[PDB]
Amino acid sequence: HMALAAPPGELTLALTPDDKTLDPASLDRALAILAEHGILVLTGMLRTRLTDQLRTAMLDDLPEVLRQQDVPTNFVPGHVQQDPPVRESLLFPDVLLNPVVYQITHAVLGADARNAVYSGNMNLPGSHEQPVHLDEPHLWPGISHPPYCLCVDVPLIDFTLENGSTEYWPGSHVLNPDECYDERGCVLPAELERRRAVAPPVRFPIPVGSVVIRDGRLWHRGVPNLSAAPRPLLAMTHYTEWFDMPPIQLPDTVKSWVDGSDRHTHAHFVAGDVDHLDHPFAV
Amino acid sequence: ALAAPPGELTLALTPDDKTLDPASLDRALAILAEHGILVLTGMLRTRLTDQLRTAMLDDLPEVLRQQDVPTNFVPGHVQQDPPVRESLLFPDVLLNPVVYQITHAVLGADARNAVYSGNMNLPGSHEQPVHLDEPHLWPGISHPPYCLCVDVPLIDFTLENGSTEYWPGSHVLNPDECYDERGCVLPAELERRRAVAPPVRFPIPVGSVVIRDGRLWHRGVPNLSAAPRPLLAMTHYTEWFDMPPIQLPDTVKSWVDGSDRHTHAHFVAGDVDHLTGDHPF
Ligand SMILES: NC[C@H]1O[C@H](O[C@H]2[C@H](O)[C@@H](O)[C@H](N)C[C@@H]2N)[C@H](N)[C@@H](O)[C@@H]1O
Ligand SMILES: NC[C@H]1O[C@H](O[C@H]2[C@H](O)[C@@H](O)[C@H](N)C[C@@H]2N)[C@H](N)[C@@H](O)[C@@H]1O
Ligand SMILES: O=C(O)CNC(=O)C(=O)O
Ligand SMILES: O=C(O)CNC(=O)C(=O)O
Ligand code: NI
Ligand code: NI
Repeated sequence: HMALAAPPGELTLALTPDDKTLDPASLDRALAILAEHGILVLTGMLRTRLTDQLRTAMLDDLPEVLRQQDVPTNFVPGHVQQDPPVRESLLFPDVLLNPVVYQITHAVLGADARNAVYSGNMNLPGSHEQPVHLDEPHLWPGISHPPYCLCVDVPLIDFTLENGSTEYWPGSHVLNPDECYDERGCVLPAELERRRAVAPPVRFPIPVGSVVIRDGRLWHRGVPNLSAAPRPLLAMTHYTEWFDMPPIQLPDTVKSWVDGSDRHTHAHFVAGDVDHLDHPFAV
Repeated sequence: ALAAPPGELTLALTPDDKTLDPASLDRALAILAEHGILVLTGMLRTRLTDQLRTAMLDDLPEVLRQQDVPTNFVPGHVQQDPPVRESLLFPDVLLNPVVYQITHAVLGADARNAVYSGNMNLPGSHEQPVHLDEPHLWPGISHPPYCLCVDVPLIDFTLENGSTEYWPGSHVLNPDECYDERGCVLPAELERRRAVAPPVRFPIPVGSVVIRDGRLWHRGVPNLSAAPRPLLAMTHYTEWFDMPPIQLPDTVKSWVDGSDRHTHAHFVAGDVDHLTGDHPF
C-alpha cells in the first residue's frame, strides 16, 4: 500500500460548509473522479457543531454496544457495526439530506436515487486488518455495468494512518472478472496481486468535516487502529430506486422534513423512539 | 402472421416433462439469449388451464363493474389478477420445475416470482402501442436480463383472438431516447428496428408457457373473436430487483415458502381480495 500525508489532489474537492451546490465545472470533475477512481474526498463540508454531537453520541453509546452478548463485527476483531442514534435531536438535514452529496448521487444514479443506510463503523484500539472486500457486489458475474450505489462515509474524528483511516483501491470499482468475489464480498487473492501491480492501494488522513463518496463496489479494507481512542465513522449508501433494500427505521418526529424532500430516503417512520442498539449490515 | 409457433423459438414438451436434459436446456437458453422469447408447448394439463380459464371468465363481471376499469394503454385490454384461493393455486403454475430450471440458469438460484396477474383481451379491443413491460436499468447501456415474463394462455391463442405480437431480438436494444415514461418504443426506433428484424405473431395452443425477457418489445392486438382471451402472467426477477410482494393466503404458505423455487410473497390470514387489493392488512 501507498501511505500518503494528505488526501491526494486527483481524488479531492475542497469545499466550505457554505457551498450548497457545485458549479458545473466542479460537478464535472466530481463525476470524472467517481467514474475513473471510484472514490471522491470532499473536504470542509460539515460544521464541527454537527460532527462534535455525532462523535459524542456514538462514543457515549459504545459501552452499551460492547456490553451485548454478541457484538456485531465486520470480518475481524475491532471493526464494530454501530448505528448512530436516530433521536430527532441528532438527525441533521446537512448529514441525511446533504445538498452537495445528493447533487452528485442524482447525477450518477438518477433523481430517484435514495439513501437506504444510516449506520456506522466503530474501529476499536487494537483492531485487526480486514480482508479486502466490496460492500455491495456487481449485479452479474463477468459483466461491466455502471454504478447502482454510492457509499457516503462521514468521519467523526480526524482519520490518520495511526487510528485506522480506510485503505482504498482506486479504479477497482469496474473490475468484475469471473470467480473474483466470495459470498462475503472478499476479493480473491490472485486478483488482489494482479491489481496491486497496476494500481496499488492508498491510505491517507481525512480531516473531520470531510465526506467520502465512493462506488459501493470499490475494493477497500478496515485496518488496525493503533491509537488509544475508538475511530467512529457514520455511513450512508445511496442506491438506484430499483435496488431492493430494507428501509431505515426513523422516528415520525422527522417525517415532516425527510418524507417531503426531493432527496429521497427509503425510510419507515415509527411512533416514538427506534432502538438503534444482531445487525443486518455486519459481515 | 404464421400458422404455428416458429421452430426457432419453440420447444415441444408434455406435462410429464419435469426437467430438460442439458442439450434441451442449452437450446432454450440460446433462444432466450438471441430472440428474447421462448415458446414451450404442451407444458400444462388442460385440468389446470380449464379451472383458471373458468375462474377468470367468472370474475370478469366484478372487474367490468368497477368505476374505472384497469386498462393497458387502449380499450379492451383489461388488467385482471387470477384468484389466489388455495383451490386455484397450482404448484405446476406458480412453481413450474421447467420454468424455474430456465429462470435459475438465466437469473440465478435466488431469482423469485413477484407477479401473479393477468390480461383479459375483450372482443373488439384496440391495438396497443409497442412497449416493454420492464425497462432497462440505465439509459443507453447494454446489460444482461434481470427479469423473465412467464405468460400462460388460458385458451388457444389465434391470429383472430389476439395472440400477442413479439419483436424478436428487441430485448437487447437500449439506445438513448428509445422509451417514453410508459415503456412505449419511440416511433423512429420502431421503424429502424422493423427494417432489420420485423415482428411476428403466431397461434399458441393452450397448455403452452411463453418465457420472454421482460424488456422484449411486444403489443396486445385486437381480439376479433366472440370470446374474451384470458392470459395469466408471472414475472421472475433477480433477488436484488425491488418489487412489492404477491399477497397469498397462509393456507399455501406450507408449499410456497418451503420451495427452492422462490416467490416474493406476503402470507395473509384468511382470503385475499385479488381484484381490488382492498383486504384490511
Ligand atoms: N459502507 C456502508 C456499510 O457497507 C457494508 O454493509 C453493507 C453490506 O455489505 C451489504 O451486504 C448490505 N446489503 C448493506 C450493508 N450496508 C459494511 N459491511 C458495513 O459495515 C458498512 O457500514
Ligand atoms: N407481463 C406481465 C405484466 O407486465 C406489465 O405489468 C408490469 C409493469 O409494466 C411494470 O412497470 C411493473 N414494474 C410490473 C408490472 N407487472 C403489464 N402492464 C401487465 O398487464 C402484465 O400482466
Ligand atoms: O470502518 C472502516 O474503516 C472500514 N470498514 C469496512 O469496510 C467494513 O467494516 O465493511
Ligand atoms: O395481452 C397481450 O397480448 C399483451 N398485453 C400487454 O403486453 C400489456 O398489457 O402489457
Ligand atoms: Ni467495507
Ligand atoms: Ni405488455
